[PDB]
Amino acid sequence: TKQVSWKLVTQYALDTKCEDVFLLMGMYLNFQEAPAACAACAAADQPNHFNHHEKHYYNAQIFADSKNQKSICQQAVDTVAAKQRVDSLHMTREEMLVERFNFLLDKMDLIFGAHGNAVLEQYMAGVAWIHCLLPQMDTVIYEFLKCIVLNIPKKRYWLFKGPIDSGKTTLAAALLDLCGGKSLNVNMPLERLNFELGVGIDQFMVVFEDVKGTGAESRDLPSGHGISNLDCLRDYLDGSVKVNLERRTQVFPPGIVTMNEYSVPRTLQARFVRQIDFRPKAYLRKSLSCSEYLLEKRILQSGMTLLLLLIWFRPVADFAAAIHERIVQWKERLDLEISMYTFSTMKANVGMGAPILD
Amino acid sequence: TKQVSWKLVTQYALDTKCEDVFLLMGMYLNFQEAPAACAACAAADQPNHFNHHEKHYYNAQIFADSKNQKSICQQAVDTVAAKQRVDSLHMTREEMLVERFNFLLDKMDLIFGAHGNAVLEQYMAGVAWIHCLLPQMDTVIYEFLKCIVLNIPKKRYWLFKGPIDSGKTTLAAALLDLCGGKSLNVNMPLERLNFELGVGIDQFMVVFEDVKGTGAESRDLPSGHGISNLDCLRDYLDGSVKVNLERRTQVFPPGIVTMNEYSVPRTLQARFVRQIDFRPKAYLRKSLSCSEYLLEKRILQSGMTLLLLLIWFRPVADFAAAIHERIVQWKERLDLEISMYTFSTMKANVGMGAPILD
Amino acid sequence: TKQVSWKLVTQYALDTKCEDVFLLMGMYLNFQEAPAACAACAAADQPNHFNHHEKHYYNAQIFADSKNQKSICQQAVDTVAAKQRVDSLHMTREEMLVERFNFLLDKMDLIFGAHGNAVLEQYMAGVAWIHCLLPQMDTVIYEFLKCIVLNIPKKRYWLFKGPIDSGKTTLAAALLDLCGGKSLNVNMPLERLNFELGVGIDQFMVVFEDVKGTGAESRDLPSGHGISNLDCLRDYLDGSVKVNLERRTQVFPPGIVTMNEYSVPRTLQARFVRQIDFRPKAYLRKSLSCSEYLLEKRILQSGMTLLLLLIWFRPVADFAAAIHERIVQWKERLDLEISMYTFSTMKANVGMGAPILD
Amino acid sequence: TKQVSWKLVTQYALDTKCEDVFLLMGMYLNFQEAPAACAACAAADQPNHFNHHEKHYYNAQIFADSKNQKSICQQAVDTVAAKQRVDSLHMTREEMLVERFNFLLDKMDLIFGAHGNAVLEQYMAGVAWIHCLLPQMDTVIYEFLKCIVLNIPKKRYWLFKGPIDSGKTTLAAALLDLCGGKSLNVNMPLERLNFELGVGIDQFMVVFEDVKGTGAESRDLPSGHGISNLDCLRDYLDGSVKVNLERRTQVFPPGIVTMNEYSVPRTLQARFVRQIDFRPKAYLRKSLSCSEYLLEKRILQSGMTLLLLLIWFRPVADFAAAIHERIVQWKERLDLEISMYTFSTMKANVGMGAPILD
Amino acid sequence: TKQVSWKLVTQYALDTKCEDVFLLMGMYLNFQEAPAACAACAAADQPNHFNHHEKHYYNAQIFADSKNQKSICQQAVDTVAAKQRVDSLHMTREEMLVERFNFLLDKMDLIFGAHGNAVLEQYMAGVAWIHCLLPQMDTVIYEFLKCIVLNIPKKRYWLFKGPIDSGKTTLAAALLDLCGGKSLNVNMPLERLNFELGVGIDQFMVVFEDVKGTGAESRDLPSGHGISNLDCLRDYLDGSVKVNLERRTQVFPPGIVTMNEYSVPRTLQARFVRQIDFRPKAYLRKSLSCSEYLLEKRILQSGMTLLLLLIWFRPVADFAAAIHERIVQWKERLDLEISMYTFSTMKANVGMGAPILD
Ligand SMILES: [Zn+2]
Ligand SMILES: [Zn+2]
Ligand SMILES: [Zn+2]
Ligand SMILES: [Zn+2]
Ligand SMILES: [Zn+2]
Repeated sequence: TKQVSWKLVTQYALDTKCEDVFLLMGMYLNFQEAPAACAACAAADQPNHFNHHEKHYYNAQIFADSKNQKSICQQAVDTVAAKQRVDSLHMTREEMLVERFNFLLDKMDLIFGAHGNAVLEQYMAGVAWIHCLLPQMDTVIYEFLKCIVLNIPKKRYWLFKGPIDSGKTTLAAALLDLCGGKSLNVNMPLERLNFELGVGIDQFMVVFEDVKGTGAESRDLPSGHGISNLDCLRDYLDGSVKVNLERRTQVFPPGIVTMNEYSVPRTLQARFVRQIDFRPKAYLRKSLSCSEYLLEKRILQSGMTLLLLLIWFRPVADFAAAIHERIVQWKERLDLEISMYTFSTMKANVGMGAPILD
Repeated sequence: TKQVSWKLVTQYALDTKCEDVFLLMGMYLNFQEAPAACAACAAADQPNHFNHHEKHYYNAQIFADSKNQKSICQQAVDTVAAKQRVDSLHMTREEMLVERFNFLLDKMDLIFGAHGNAVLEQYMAGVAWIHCLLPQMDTVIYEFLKCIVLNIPKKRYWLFKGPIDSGKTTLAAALLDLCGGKSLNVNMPLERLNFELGVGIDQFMVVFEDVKGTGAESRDLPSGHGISNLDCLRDYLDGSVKVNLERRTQVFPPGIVTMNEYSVPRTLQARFVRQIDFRPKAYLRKSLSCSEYLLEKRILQSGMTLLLLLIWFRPVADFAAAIHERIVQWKERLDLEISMYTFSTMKANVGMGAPILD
Repeated sequence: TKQVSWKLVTQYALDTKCEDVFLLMGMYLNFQEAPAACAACAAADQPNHFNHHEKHYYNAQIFADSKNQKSICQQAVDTVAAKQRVDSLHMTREEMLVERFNFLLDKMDLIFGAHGNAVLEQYMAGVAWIHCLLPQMDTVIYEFLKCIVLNIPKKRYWLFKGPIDSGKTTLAAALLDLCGGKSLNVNMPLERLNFELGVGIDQFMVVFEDVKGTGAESRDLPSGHGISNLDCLRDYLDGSVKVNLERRTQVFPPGIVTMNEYSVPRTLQARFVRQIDFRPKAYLRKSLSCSEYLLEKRILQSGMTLLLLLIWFRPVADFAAAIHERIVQWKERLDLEISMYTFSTMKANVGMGAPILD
Repeated sequence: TKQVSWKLVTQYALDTKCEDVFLLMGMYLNFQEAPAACAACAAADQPNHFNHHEKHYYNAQIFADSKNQKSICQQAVDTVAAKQRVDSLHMTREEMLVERFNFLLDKMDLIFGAHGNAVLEQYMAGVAWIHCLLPQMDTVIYEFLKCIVLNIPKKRYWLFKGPIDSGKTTLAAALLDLCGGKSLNVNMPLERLNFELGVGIDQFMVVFEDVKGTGAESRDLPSGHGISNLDCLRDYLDGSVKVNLERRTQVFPPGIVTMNEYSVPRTLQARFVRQIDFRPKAYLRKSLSCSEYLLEKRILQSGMTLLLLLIWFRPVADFAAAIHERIVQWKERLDLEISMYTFSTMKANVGMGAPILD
Repeated sequence: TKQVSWKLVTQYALDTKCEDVFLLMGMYLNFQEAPAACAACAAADQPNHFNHHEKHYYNAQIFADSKNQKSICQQAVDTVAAKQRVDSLHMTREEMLVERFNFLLDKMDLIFGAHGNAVLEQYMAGVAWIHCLLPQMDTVIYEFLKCIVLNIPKKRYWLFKGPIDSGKTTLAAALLDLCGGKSLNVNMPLERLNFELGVGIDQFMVVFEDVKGTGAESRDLPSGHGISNLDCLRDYLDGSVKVNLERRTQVFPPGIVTMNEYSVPRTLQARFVRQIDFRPKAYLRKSLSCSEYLLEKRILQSGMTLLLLLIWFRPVADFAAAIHERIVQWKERLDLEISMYTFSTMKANVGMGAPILD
């Protein structure tokens, strides 16, 4: 009988960075029907399907007849995790960021292309809103990227502080999506903490989202174990040494801590190289209300919006040499749809609390 | 010796959406006797049997001789879960709803057909009672379906509030059955919470049923951790970002929260785009008492009752194009059994607290 | 079909001391392309790749076609752990230290060589700062190494005591990296303690880092279970007998305990042969501020910095005979870059709180 | 292809009493190179290597080519545990002690032989110090051995009571090493107790080391659950019946309980056939300070020191017939190095707090 | 190659009632050397060896060459447990007792035979002491056996109450050994209780040994959860219905509850068909002190002592027909060693607190 090439299944998982055994199994089985009459290839809207169907057709037919499908996929997903282990030790942090940027640019080429449904002007309206959230926003994003790539001990964490609806959660989520990584919850007791801290294994950055303090009930701020927990994770935050994570011995990822207006102990404050305070701006909330596509299409939380922001404001030299050709094609695309004049009109509209797109 | 086709067992599980290894094993073994003398095929009351017996007979005989039955079924059930993973990422939410609607219509074709035991007039009496529970009920159901399909961040949860016997539990259960999904219990301590929150993996919607508050003992309302737990799951409820679920990284499903008349903190209230208050109506309870078939046949909790409601009130254009032919056949079926005149008589009977069917 | 040599995969894991199944898998797969056109071999910056690619090429190609990759790697990683078991019982502690010294010297030959990116003068500036942290620092480091190698019962633990930014954490981390071993956290309750104490299995030394006491809130020192836990581990600290560790029956490793200025009970104090008090020195902090490369390149926490310190101050006879040839080549390398005169200038610069490198 | 003899691997584990799968794997792989050029055989310092290398060479070469090494070793280690099960039920307790005595004498032949590094006069100085710890010490050791071999119900436990540095921990550790067995910690809560009590499975004796009481803080004695726990283990201590141990249904091993000067409840006191009180003796501490080799080489905690003590004081008839030939050779060895005159000088030196060896 | 007969290994486990995989493995390997030169067969002191060596020699040699020894033994031990399942449902309780009696008589034939070391007169002295513990002791033992065999609901538990050294623990242990079964500890909290209650699966009887109450500290009686736990296990004690045990759905075994002089709640008291109060008798303690062999050889806790008691007092008709031939041979053996006259002298000696044997 015919033998399935485990190596070809592995190659597909590697090309698509597949970390889910069931997702790989499902995607591979979907290559078993003739590409000539494939409606999915014809629609050309899922690159992980249409760019691989022809190369994997004959092997996928054999795979459909296999009595050992889960094992084939488990080896393929293990090889992807093995590659991630190698890269976490050999790749420079700049190459890691280039890899994430190429991933976001692939999505961008799809959603804003001939077979996509995203509206580029809507994302650019998102860029304008984000550029109004803080002064020198392109520099704030750029200085954050440099802090994450350089990963300097004791100078690797930023504190985002402010009430709800201040944009702190949105910007931290957008930054996490731009760099790739995980959001953690440290509001649990120390007993459960180590398995949550384990979520940081081989991650480029982390966000300790919505960390809570105590005795702030008189200000209507909920109680939690977060601030105390963080105050006891100086080694995780400092990144001076490798920590023993459980779920690897590695430097805990750098990142962001977001929190409401709680009292920050002197010891925990010393852990942050920077603190950005987010305050409610009526015009930002009003403009967002008038530009519902931003909320509906989850634009403000997107790393593609921050990459678009960076491509709009920064020259080709501000990007690593390996992505120069993609930045050039994207700058040409943005010039066709918006000008510095119309971009400035969008920002004036945000400032007035008016719809961003006229 | 003869070899069992694992692929054919998988196809049967896929066609029947089988997620239970033991159920698949039992159903497949029941195909091993000759279809010509099969009493189950003759009775024609179980489509998952009678539509597959002929196609699976020879393979089922070989399967009966297999020394590896559980493994064959485990691969088949894994392929179904693999397909669900693919669909959760590639299918649009409208296609997901069409899939659930075709599932309910299959059941409807069976129970109200030549080999069924359900009484269509009884279900239509259920439609009349449900249409009396709230004003513009067909619009309330339709606006809910649009909120679940659109899945807009921060505008994805409805709050059903009221005492017991007010119809809040019944309507939330009927809506969950119409969309497909799971009911969750968050009245447990936060330590056990994450495995309950895990029940939401690849689910189209969820219901946090009968969430409890504190200090309402003076109103005879029981104490529980539910309201506090929900107030700490802003990220799960908002659906602005993907959450790390344990039992996948995904947007937590949208849905409903049902609760008795507890105090709702300002922070948790902000999480709900809509709040429907359910109050006891003597006529509704009296009419239900006089129409016992509704309780006995579990009609008021059924998604088939809400689909029948939708088919009765809404034109073919209000349904996705893919189910237009099935809606037409069902509208013709309903016209034969009830008219707008007799439907209005049923509602007047509900309003009087009289039996719905004269 | 061709058969993968499990023995050759094992040999690669043994030569590289590979303890991670996924890392081994990834590294071995990276040998599958022709060495003649290998960019990684051409770059010559990863010895675990370039020194093994030619020897493992044909086997790695066969390994890429294997349906049992994880099993091959699990046996290889088990053989490495088996070797560690044999060595923990048969190797003398001096041979164990020589093994760690040869590991650090391999890294040093790489980072300061033709294909490395480290700056030797920066590390020597680190040596000068460390030599200013305590009087007779080369003797303090040397007397520590003798205490760890001799492993004398009740005379095997040193206590590092002082406030934050006093250099106690940095020096303990640098000593742990020079000897090889693990840092432990005993601030948890006794229930979780035994699995943490298990981290010490086959380890040459341990550091109980940042151990906390109670009732020091009035001095802004956080509360924890550490000091009490240690006071109940007399058998672990004394090393008079073998302890039953869970994760082996062995003598618990010797080491260091670091802590802030808490009260030390008379019983726990008796456990330490030496106590070094670390006090803040403004000039040390100022000099470090002016010499940012030390913080950025994690030089002060490095065992390579302490080995460089030892090679600078101590003659060839102070090192075991087995590494005499490597010490000689390193003394010649250091003489080319620094003199006793310029080294003394660096220390005077530290003393002034000025940049270490002029 | 050549087949590895699993039976020969098992025989090696049986001859060496190997209970560790990884240690067996490592030791067996070390037999794969030619014995003719083996440096380890030439050094003749590890009998578990040099007495087996020639017999296992060809099989070890085949073992190096095996794809199932861990399984081969797991069966070998299971056979050793199987043998221990058989012996625990069929061997008399005298034969069990002879087995332990032959194990200690094997170590003694090695460390004090041509390829050993131990100094016999140092161990004999240890014998002199131990003989000064209590009156009639050779009789105390001999009466203990008889209590452990006879294993009489309710007359099987001795209580060692005294402050720290009184020699109670040292003597209990030395007795445990002379008989073979495990030290247990019962200071934990009853919930974790049963898995600790499980450490006693197939053990010849146990030591409940440093058991703590309550309300002794006013005497600077730490609090713990030990004394209370023991007071509830009358069945374990009495050994009248078999207990259900978890980690077997067996009589819990006899042994020793060591503790500081806590109050012992009347019920727990009744459990001990003997109580030896250890008080600080300045001369013993002073002599030990002047004879540092005892501490450095862990002589006072060694069962070889107590066996040497027994061989020095007791005639050949006091030992089981099966070890008479080994006792004779050891008495001849001791006569060459010490006389009753010089032994008495050593004891006088201990009594003066002077170095034991002049 | 030669094949090991798994069926023959199973037969050996069945003949010896082997429930331990490791013990079976060890015993089977000990059949591999020639029976002609077997010292163990020559000694004739272990029937599980000498009665099976010849029948299992050739198979044991093949077993020594097996690469799957643990699996062979696991199937054999599973077959023994399978047989126990069948017997627990099909055997009458009288047949179960006959099976236990034949097991004790096998041990008796060995220890009191030509190759045994037990002294029958010592056991008969034990019989005399036990016959002095309560009036009509042969009837008390006989009425207990009838209560356990009949297993009548609500009339299946006896309560043994008294201080320590009153003989309650000894007699309950002797009765448990005569019937076969397990001793349980219910002094733990209800959370751990169900796994302890699970120890009763397929057991003929159980003893809840040394059950504790509360608020008896003023009488120097320790506190525990036992009495409260038992008061909540009415269904387990009553045996009216099957209980769901976890570690089977079965009637919980009948048995005994032993306890010190605590207050017994009215509800728990109702659970016991009989209560025997044990009070200290100075003469019994004095006689035991003068007859140390009873304590040393664990005679008073032995089911063989109670069987000997029964054989001495009761005629052949009081025993089941299936063991009549063995009772006759044992009555002839006892008549040779003791008479009714000398037995009465032994009891008079117990009554005087004198040595039992003159
Ligand atoms: Zn396609
Ligand atoms: Zn059929
Ligand atoms: Zn290469
Ligand atoms: Zn050798
Ligand atoms: Zn034999």
